[PDB]
Amino acid sequence: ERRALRLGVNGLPNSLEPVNAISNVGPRIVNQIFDTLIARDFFAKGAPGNAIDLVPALAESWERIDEKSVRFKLRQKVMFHDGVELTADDVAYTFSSERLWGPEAIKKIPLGKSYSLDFDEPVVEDKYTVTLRTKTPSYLIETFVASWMSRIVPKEYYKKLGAVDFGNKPVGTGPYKFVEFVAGDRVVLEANDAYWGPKPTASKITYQIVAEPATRVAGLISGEYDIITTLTPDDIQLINSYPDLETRGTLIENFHMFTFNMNQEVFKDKKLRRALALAVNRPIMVEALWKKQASIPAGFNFPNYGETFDPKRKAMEYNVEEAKRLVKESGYDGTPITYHTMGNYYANAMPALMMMIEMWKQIGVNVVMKTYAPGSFPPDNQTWMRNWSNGQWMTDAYATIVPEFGPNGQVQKRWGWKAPAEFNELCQKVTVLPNGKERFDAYNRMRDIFEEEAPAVILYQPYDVYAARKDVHWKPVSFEMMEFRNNLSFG
Ligand SMILES: *O[C@@H]1[C@@H](CO)O[C@@](CO)(O[C@H]2O[C@H](CO)[C@@H](O)[C@H](O)[C@H]2O)[C@H]1O
Ligand SMILES: *OP(=O)(O)O[C@@H]1[C@@H](O)[C@@H](O)CO[C@@H]1O
Repeated sequence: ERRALRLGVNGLPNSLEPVNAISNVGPRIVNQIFDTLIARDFFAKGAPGNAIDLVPALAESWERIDEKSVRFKLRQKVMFHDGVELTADDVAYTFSSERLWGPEAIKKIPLGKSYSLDFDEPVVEDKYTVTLRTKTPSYLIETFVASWMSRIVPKEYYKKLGAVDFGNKPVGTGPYKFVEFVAGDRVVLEANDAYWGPKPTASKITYQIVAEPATRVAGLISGEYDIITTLTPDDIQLINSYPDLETRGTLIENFHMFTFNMNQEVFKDKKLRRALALAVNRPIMVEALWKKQASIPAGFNFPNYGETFDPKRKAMEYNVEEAKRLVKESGYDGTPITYHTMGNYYANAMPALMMMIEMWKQIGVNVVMKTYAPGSFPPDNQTWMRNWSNGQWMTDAYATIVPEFGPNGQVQKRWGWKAPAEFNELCQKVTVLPNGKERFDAYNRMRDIFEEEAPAVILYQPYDVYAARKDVHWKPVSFEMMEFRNNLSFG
């Protein structure tokens, strides 16, 4: 039989419902269970896992009709794992008001509306033809449909179970099907030999949580795991000393950050947020912890934005004396401020925090670490500072500044950021404008306001480091996922 793949992972999602699984740890599992209409081919034209090319997947072809609609022709006789044939009805349900973006969808997918485009209801023309559309102009439908928002779920099965139970017993069209989920311990998938695309090359995949990275490394060295995730560049020398192991790393389209609970009195105003931001010496963290491999962006601005990336933008500010003055002007009294982290779910989370605590002591702010267990996120009102990350999930600047930090987003609605009205007006403008000078300048003004307000502080794009047995052939992609289609072989 084919070899079973054993992965030692940093964490596991709380649900395998594909939108609710959006996180650093969910896509590497839900990418196997499900498919999208259009897939990003990271290896197109020989690229080393960072190509942006969009290719047919569950849609054999597609055509943009106008500024707000795209018609998809579906591949025929594709089956879900439970035997049901994929049709336009499943695709329409996936992108419906009911399941995803309407007010009724909040109880199934809490972030569905905030992360979605301004969709109108899909139009089904026939069993294999469906149009996705927006109420207002959107040139983002194709990048949205290739993203992690857009894995296709089975309508009747999903409605029968509901989103919570579906998340514990998922059914998709992908190359691996669900076996078991032991919350906070493992996920096991098995080969779907009825798959429509490249046939699965592992017989089974096990995602085993190993929360401590030292234990994870020891497990690779002992022969317990084939691939391990979420290492730091500081682990590269030891792993690569073993002739039968190696590291495989890449910059990913994600940024690490810290952010604030702006419902808390000390963070309602921008002054102390800005003071903490101005004291972070990012290049010294990149040198000390990342062996130079992480990348520090010029604001909320990344190359994968394409036409809305600004390569002439100045670096984010670093000014210890201005930071000291802001601490004084804020009235901060020396009381300790907590910073919550789920151990090293993020690579270098605790080492980075320890360095930042020292940087903050030098401006007169006392920050203390508080840890929380995998899957035990604290009550919001017990949090002040916390770490987070955002995957830059479109080939456009809309994500993640608008979905996360916009007026309909969680940073304003849940976490209390009182954004300037100008910022929210610009979010609405960029959503509907085509690319050009106006949209480009609007994102730059949004970036400036973001730095002025500091609702979050961007640290860097991580250099994502995996380690693997040399006899397990698999290349990383420039995103917070693992791809095995035509990218997994043994021997
Ligand atoms: O970025 C993660 C975000 C995603 O919603 O929530 C956090 C908060 O700790 O993680 C939680 O959700 C993911 C996905 O279900 C789980 O894997 C974590 O264990 C859980 O804490 C962010 O890390
Ligand atoms: O795993 P985590 O950083 O919490 O996941 C984020 C998610 O919360 C959203 O911001 C999109 O980017 C990541 O997956």
